[PDB]
Amino acid sequence: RTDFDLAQYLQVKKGVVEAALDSSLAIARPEKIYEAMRYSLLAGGKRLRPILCITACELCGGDEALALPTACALEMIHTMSLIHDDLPSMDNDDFRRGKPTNHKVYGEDIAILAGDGLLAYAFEYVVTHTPQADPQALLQVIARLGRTVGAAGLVGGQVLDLESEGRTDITPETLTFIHTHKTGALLEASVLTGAILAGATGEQQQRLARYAQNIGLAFQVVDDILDITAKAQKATYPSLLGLEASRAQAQSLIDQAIVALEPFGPSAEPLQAIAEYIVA
Amino acid sequence: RTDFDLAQYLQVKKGVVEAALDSSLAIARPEKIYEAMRYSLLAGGKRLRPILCITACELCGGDEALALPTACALEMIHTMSLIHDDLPSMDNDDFRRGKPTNHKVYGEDIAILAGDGLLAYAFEYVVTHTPQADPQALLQVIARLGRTVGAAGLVGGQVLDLESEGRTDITPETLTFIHTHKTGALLEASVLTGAILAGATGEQQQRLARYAQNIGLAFQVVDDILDITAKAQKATYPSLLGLEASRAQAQSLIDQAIVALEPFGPSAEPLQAIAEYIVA
Ligand SMILES: C=C(C)CCOP(=O)(O)OP(=O)(O)O
Ligand SMILES: C=C(C)CCOP(=O)(O)OP(=O)(O)O
Ligand SMILES: [Cl-]
Ligand SMILES: [Cl-]
Ligand SMILES: [Mg+2]
Ligand SMILES: [Mg+2]
Ligand SMILES: [Mg+2]
Ligand SMILES: [Mg+2]
Ligand SMILES: [Mg+2]
Ligand SMILES: [Mg+2]
Ligand SMILES: [Mg+2]
Ligand SMILES: [Mg+2]
Repeated sequence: RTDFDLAQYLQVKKGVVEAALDSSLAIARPEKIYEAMRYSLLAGGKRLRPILCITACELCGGDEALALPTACALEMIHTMSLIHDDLPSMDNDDFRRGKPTNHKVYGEDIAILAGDGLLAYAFEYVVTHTPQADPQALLQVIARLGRTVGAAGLVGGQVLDLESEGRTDITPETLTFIHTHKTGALLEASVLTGAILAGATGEQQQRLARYAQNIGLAFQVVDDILDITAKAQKATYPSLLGLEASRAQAQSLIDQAIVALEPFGPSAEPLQAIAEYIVA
Repeated sequence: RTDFDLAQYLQVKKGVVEAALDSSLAIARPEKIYEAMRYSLLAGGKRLRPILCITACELCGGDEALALPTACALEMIHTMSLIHDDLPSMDNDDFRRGKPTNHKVYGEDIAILAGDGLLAYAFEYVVTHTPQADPQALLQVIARLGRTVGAAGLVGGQVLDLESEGRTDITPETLTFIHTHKTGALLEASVLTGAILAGATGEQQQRLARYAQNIGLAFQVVDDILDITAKAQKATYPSLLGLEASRAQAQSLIDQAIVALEPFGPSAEPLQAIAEYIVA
């Protein structure tokens, strides 16, 4: 094969990642916590975040071997956030991607604990499996991951989302504020941890952060568009802006994400193709 | 003052720690997650783990400035484990150290998320606030903390404890297995992260790990002794061994913890005094 095909590029990275994730949890005593963690971690899905991490690392002159442990850690973090999000105390989903939810399968106590275990393991895994990284770079990755997950990132976003339920004062700005924390921080971490591992400059990181923020929002706008075209109220992009402006804003976010990476040269084409996919 | 007094030694370290913890969480948007985290982190208590970390770091030729960020991270981890332990899905305690429990005060959703935030912040805080550490040492601390919290440590211990409820086959060995994960891993991490920061040898670390494991078990034996002298059934040390053997085993654990540190010379006296306290 001589030409770039996104579907096949992703297929190959998804396989490498799902093999690494499988490897990463050898069942030990107590077997149940490993069964519960494996249930959610190996449940499949797009594996976008690890793939973004590997992709951004390669973009910046790193390789898959350097990025794969961080890539896994990002998926462990993503999975923990899903396990916790599904809980009766939160969304109370009985199903996820056509499969029953962790707490329905093992109980709420085990689900809460499998989430905690995956978050812990993320940090252990990055350090124990990346001895070839520059130590100052790995520590910057650890700092970034801790910042991404907590009050200033993902957990901050979950609280901002809870605070939005049954309110009549949500604006496009406050909805964007929710999404930039809830999902944007982890997408940004996914491309910036890859770049940081490869030794990327502050200037290169700022472009990747713009890309990541814009693809994150674009995903959430398109999602809202698909919802409205297909529990207290919650305002969405189309409910606040109308469908015409929602659609133009999604296109414009994807355009700015693609332009943001143009100065990396053709090495950026895979990340640009991921952005285009969101609006195809 | 010319002589060592444990009560005053602890008072001084507890003050430095509670000031650092207070400092570590400046309220920002969304204020609620910072209020919820601060509620549990600043609720007081013995601050044993941070104090052990600072103490073991000083024992090994480090200082309080080197250890304080890790010391805080250990208390953040401890607090997260308490917030999660108290949840309706777990122990369902409405109170803790005479104060209402995080989920009663903010809700289960916020409590779950404040726990996640504190666990995340632990890792961020260690890296961002310890630039003077040797980078390979800090990464070993991060690895140790991730390993301590997860399936092989604290979360493993919580699952082993859940698995013990209403069983008739618990032995002193299986009760010890629960406690070495549930509390022993984090006490061990508390003295080993301090020692690792100060550049301690593998040989010195092994003595500190023996000390930490023995003071951890001694605490749990004495606790069971005090319970039985003062929900499905749960076997305890006195219910399995009798009170005479329980008491001899607590004394013997404390003796082995003190002997384990004798080869450090008099620098070990503070850690030895902490051990003696457990049985006084
Ligand atoms: C923080 C994250 C990404 C957890 C899932 O958030 P959502 O609430 O958007 O997910 P669904 O329940 O809609 O699947
Ligand atoms: C893992 C830890 C240390 C959480 C508290 O455990 P416990 O179940 O022993 O604590 P209490 O509810 O008895 O306070
Ligand atoms: Cl460039
Ligand atoms: Cl020595
Ligand atoms: Mg949800
Ligand atoms: Mg959900
Ligand atoms: Mg939406
Ligand atoms: Mg181009
Ligand atoms: Mg308990
Ligand atoms: Mg409890
Ligand atoms: Mg007990
Ligand atoms: Mg002595």
